[PDB]
Amino acid sequence: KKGSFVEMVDNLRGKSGQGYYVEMTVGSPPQTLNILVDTGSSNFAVGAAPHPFLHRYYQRQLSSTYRDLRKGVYVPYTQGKWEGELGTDLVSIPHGPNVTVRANIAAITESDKFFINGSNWEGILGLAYAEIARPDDSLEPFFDSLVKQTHVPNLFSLQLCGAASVGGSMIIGGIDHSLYTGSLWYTPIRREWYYEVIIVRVEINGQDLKMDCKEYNYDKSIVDSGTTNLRLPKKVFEAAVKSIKAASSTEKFPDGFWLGEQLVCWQAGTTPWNIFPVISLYLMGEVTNQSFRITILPQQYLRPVEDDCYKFAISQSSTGTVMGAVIMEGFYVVFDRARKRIGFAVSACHVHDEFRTAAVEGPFVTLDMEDCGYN
Ligand SMILES: CO[C@H](C)C(=O)N[C@@H](Cc1cccc(-c2nccs2)c1)[C@H](O)CN[C@H]1CC2(CCC2)Oc2ncc(CC(C)(C)C)cc21
Repeated sequence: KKGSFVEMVDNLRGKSGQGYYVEMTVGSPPQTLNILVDTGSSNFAVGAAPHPFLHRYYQRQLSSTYRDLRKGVYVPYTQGKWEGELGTDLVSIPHGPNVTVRANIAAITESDKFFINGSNWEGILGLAYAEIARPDDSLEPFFDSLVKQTHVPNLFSLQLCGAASVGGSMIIGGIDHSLYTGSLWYTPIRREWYYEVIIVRVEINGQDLKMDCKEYNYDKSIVDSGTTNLRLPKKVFEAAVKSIKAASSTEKFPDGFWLGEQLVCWQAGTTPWNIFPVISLYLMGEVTNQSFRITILPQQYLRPVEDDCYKFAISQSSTGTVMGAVIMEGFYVVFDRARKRIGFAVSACHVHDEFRTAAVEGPFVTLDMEDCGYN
């Protein structure tokens, strides 16, 4: 094992809609577990007690390197939650860098709507910053430990691929140039808590929504591999849905389809992709008055579920914009913590369309970009 980037290519798996996971080991001797990759939280936590949905769990008693921190912890996500006991142990990523680190681990003893029946993961790796860690920001997140204890550079990249089985790559400590095409375009990380960014403009089929750009970032915009959907603030959501409805009005949809509560189905291979618009999100750039855009295909926001059946993967939010897994899919996303920026490029595993392509394009000029941030 060398820790070379090729060794990390294709190291992610998942079941559709159930999250992307990476293989990790905890303890001595090493206990193998599959771990959800979550850029939207900052705690490393594993099942540590039997649960109807867990096929295996962390057995602290069998680890000679386990150290109790004698402190309890709970984490409330949007719907799911867990509580457990804090400890430290030795952690490796088999298809990752050739290193072992001692990291904080929350041993989950009780949970509510957290684990998923048949997901094949037993834990969560929160890759965001200490500021949002529980119980508080003194609990050092895994990636901070990794960088502090080793020579692994302070960055990682994610290539989330489509299809049902899903796959992808987490390149730890760098950028693998075989995984994307064209140029990487970078947006600043506004604040190190969530991976917070600033959207400066939104277009749907080349037509500007013409909203006050503050609305796009009310009350924040984040990049979150642990959230499935594109989530949009109420006002933006309504404008977007009105526009997508009108673009696709030649077709008949249930009312609860647009709410994400119903499926729409078409005769296998007759999905009318052309009637659903592309969405362009413009992100603040690296230089003065400069931005770039990422363009989202309808194949990203109509999520296939088991004729071809789809859920609407844009949902209303009262907690800000979330660029979830459906947005990240078909892009190569670089979380360059070292230079406080997030990079985007067209992925090698790009989502196909007959006549359109997901794109990352620039430079664009955009005045008063700082006004777009919510305060
Ligand atoms: C299900 O997705 C919902 C939106 C979700 O809560 N996902 C989790 C991670 C997680 C946890 C459990 C299961 C999953 C998945 N299920 C299916 C696929 S992934 C994912 C993800 O961490 C959410 N990130 C933000 C997403 C937001 C919305 C804006 C911030 O809400 C959150 N609220 C609380 C937390 C936990 C904190 C950091 C406060 C301790 C985080 C977040």
